[PDB]
Amino acid sequence: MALVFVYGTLKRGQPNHRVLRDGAHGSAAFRARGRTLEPYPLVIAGEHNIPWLLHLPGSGRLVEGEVYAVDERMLRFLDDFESCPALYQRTVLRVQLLEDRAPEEPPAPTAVQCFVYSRATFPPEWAQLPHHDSYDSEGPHGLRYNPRE
Ligand SMILES: O=C1CC[C@@H](C(=O)O)N1
Repeated sequence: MALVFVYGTLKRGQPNHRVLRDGAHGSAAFRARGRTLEPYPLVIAGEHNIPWLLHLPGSGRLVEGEVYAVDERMLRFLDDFESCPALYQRTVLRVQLLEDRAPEEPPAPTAVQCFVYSRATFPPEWAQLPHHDSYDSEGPHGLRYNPRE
């Protein structure tokens, strides 16, 4: 099993969230709301308006997302769902846990290591596209995700 930080179309309310809940693919259980500890550029790019976490830590913005506990069946599914390693790569990062209420002695941990689907090789100009802190297909940019061909 592993923890995966999702920031794009897999989040609750987003167009591919269903694939986490299709038990043919294994299990995924929501653990927490999170925010990356380091900033990355998160951009909407290409004809399908897909979101890409560019692997440029230390630039961009802190990225909001959701932490899921997944089994190995679900992780293998997701790796193929994301066309890894050719398109995205599964890398690791640390995420700040966001609680419903601000914070006891000893205090609760506030970070966790997760896998994430990031992209290392891209048209360089993508790095100058608008940077997002929270992706929404139906967000104010108007660039709706569309898997059509
Ligand atoms: O659309 C996307 C980007 C990577 C994955 C996610 O939600 O994290 N799906």
